[PDB]
Amino acid sequence: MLHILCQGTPFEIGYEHGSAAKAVIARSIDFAVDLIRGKTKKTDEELKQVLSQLGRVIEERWPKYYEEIRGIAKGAERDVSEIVMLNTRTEFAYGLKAARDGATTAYCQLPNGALQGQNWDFFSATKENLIRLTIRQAGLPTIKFITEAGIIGKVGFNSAGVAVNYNALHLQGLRPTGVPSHIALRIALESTSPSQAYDRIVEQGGMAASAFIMVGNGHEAFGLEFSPTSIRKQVLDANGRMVHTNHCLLQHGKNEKELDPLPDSWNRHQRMEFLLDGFDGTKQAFAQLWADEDNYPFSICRAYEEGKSRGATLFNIIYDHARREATVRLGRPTNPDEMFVMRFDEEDERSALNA
Repeated sequence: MLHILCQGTPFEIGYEHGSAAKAVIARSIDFAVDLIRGKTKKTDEELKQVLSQLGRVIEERWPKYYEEIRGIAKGAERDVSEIVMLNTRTEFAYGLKAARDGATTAYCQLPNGALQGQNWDFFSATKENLIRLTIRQAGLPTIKFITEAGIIGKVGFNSAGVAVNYNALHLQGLRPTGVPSHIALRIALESTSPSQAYDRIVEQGGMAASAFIMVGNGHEAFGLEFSPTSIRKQVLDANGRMVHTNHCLLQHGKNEKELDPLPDSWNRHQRMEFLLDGFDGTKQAFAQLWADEDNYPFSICRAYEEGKSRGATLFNIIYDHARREATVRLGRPTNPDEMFVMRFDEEDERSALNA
């Protein structure tokens, strides 16, 4: 997997990302455009105007992130609107049920160190577009995360021990001026604790669309299920565990409307809770949970099967909170394409201290 080290000003950070991942970003864009063009009544000219509006929101509200987005655009030799599109896919593609990703996520508090992880499931064509970034910003935690190339915030952890997971969620509502989900992910990745991540997401005063984010360290963790009109917090159960898939578990008002997750969202949730019931606590057993194939191909370790299942598990990440290490498996955990461990070095820590 391409690993890009980004440092300096927001623009310089974006430029390094765009330059180093130039060919990959071209593929990300072409795939995203194919995904949308196959489902909409609107012209490209109209859609470009929508992207212009979304870009202006980011420019006004989060200028540092917009500068990074401009940097990505310049380095990748693409239009700013194309990079905005990548970063607002959920919001931009609002109301296209075939365009949906999936996930299974879990946190377990344990006496020798908490474990947290997820599988992320989508079309296999995006797997080759997954990259990882190390971002150093003076006075902020250093961040290491896995993303589709061109996106500024996704799934990963930071030098302060904050680890973030993402699951698609399908509550109705779109607020074009609210915070985009991948912007919220970057906000969380820049925070020094889960408490701070919660506060800083709530500080934005409302979400643009619907998703679920889990934020955890060794000490505390929460999940957030949200729409533009609801932000509810999931907490550890009596067994010290959290499990989330792609449907609402929390008590949102009856005015909130869930838009048809797949039946397997429930099956995977029930299955993971069952597996955790018999889980012995070891890192080795934790890793194996993610390879579960009950209800294949719609299993926790999801498989492509033409005519049944369009997507597959494209990566797995496990955060070892005790050691501040993230183990990544590319592809399906049953037979990974590659495996590596991300760790922060003393230079990563020097940036975070502004030393």
